Amino acid sequence: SGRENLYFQGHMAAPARFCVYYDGHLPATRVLLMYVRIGTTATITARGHEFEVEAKDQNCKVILTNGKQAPDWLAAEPY
Repeated sequence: SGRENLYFQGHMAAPARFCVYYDGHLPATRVLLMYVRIGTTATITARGHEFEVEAKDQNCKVILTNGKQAPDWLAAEPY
């Protein structure tokens, strides 16, 4: 916009505040695992595996603490 001196302010704090993890990607068959607070890490335990995940994004893009991406069967929906 050229020199339009808008005072920048990202006034939002995400519409999602939790993430709902499920076992399965299919919207009917996906089994509720647990809710995770966006802004924190959580250990999901499924299939005998522990997944330390970080709910970092409002899209509930699940990235694990070592930089791993989540299994395809591990679903997360923005809550």
